[PDB]
Amino acid sequence: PMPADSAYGVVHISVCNMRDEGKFTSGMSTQALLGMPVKVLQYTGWYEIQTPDDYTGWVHRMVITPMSKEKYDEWNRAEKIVVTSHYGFTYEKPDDDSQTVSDVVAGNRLKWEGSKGHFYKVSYPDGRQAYISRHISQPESKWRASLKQDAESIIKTAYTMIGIPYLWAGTSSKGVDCSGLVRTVLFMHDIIIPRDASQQAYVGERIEIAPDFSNVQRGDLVFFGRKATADRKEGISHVGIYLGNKRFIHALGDVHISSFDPEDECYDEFNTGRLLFATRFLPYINKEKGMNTTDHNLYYLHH
Amino acid sequence: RPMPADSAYGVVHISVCNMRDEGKFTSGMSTQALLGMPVKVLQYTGWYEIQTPDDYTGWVHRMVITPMSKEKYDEWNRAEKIVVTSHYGFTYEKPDDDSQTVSDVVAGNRLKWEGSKGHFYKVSYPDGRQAYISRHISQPESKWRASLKQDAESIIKTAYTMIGIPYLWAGTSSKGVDCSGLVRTVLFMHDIIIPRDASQQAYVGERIEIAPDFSNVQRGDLVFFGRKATADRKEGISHVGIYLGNKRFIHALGDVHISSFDPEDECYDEFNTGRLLFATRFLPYINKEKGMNTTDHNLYYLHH
Ligand SMILES: [Cl-]
Ligand SMILES: [Cl-]
Ligand SMILES: [Cl-]
Ligand SMILES: [Cl-]
Repeated sequence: PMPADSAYGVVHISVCNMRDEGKFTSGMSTQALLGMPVKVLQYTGWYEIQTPDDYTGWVHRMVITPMSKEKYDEWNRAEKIVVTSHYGFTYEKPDDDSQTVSDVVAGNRLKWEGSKGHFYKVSYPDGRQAYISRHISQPESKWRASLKQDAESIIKTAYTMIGIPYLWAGTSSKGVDCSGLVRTVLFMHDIIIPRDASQQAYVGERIEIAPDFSNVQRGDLVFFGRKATADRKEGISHVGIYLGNKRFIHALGDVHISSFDPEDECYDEFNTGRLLFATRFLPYINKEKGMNTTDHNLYYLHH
Repeated sequence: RPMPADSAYGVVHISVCNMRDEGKFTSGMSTQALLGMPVKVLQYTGWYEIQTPDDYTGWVHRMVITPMSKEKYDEWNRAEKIVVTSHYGFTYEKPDDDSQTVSDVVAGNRLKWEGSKGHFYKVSYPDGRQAYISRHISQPESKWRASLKQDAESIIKTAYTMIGIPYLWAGTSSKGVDCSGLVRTVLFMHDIIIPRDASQQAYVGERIEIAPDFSNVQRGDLVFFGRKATADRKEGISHVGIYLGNKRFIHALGDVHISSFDPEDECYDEFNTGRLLFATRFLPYINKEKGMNTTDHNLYYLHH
């Protein structure tokens, strides 16, 4: 049903806000990043789009660049500059005292157009030209080659997000919700998993937590909610990343460390009482439906 | 009914908090408040209903504000602050930007000044966390107040540093702004507070009936858009921008960008030009009219 020239799109602002309906007065459901490819499902004045995690939501028409399959594939083939710092800006000139073009957040990706001084020349999906510092970003080839995707590397990135505010449906370094924290940290390591905590709970290996937590490893996810009964199936309401020694990092009010041990000052009584199970998912990236890297994700590739 | 004395007041203790229509995440965001900002606590249901220094009300989760007695609130407000002047940054556990971070910060954040070390200021949060913040992204409140420029040129200079920042409905920080939130974010970096909604900003300051050639509109005036008044219906305000002169204006729509009323300009905005209603001159009337003030003249920041 979508015309051929607008069946695809690329986000062209640092962070766009996908909503339940095509209006600002509807709840935000997730967020997409600068340079991210999307499928365009419908147009009503707003676009209904589908992100590479298969999540759907609505955005204002001015935040995405609609494209033909040919132009979309061309965008995806071009080597990117990947933003690696949480926050920064792009500039009109290779000088950070020059006029800015936009803010950027980690995970943003722009087309690499060249180099001048300490900057990379970049272009936006809409056609804007800018310069970005080599100290906050790096070429996609270089970045992919040095990428670490182990539990220790992912936990190191999670600690750089401590104190960042909680934001319902937040999916960027600007602000995150419980499942959005997991997604933001993983995207900085080129990984995509399902958006909702209820869907993250059923990917990877389910771990039945031992009373002393001896079978839970660093990098496992911990899930919270309503325990299953004979009459009702379990309900997932929250998620965190396990750090070992009965501690976990999560987003609640802000990103912070909590504990299942009442000796710890950061003991979280409410969530300890609602702990259901853990999941081991990092060994199964690109080995199970819904868990992949962007160079294995069909939204980023011709098909 | 008033709150218990120990929770009648509060201070935001995260960089940006998200105030909603109701005490639940599945209600729309209405505005945002910043780290160190004093608030009045109206009720508690598991969430707090709070009132910010622009008299706007909204709901926040209990974990993002520090509730206080009037005595502790006045003590927080009296303490000289470190004012964050850069759009984005972080605080650290040590006076070293390679050390563990405590939180992100945004411009307009204010923390209690606790000393100095190397290139850092020692600071404390309303909840009690201690950190270090670079002198290159922040400054002591006394020095900041003394060097502050609140003229149209200085305010436009700040607005240009926000170009390309995303639009966010109810966005009221450097992270993302709506049309009226852009005006408020830029003004707060100049110590100024005006009403939150575009429909309330439209009726403060002097109303300017725009001349066809825009010869009576000045840089720093606000431009308002919406539905023109008819004999049966009063005007409706739907959008706002900041006038830059030469028939150009800066506004938040999709992102922060410059648009023009002139069809000869590359950035001509046909839709918004057709719905332009009037302008307002408000910068001469700060602290001279209800709803427009500076934080050292705002009663939420002072004992009363
Ligand atoms: Cl929120
Ligand atoms: Cl829970
Ligand atoms: Cl929005
Ligand atoms: Cl309009």
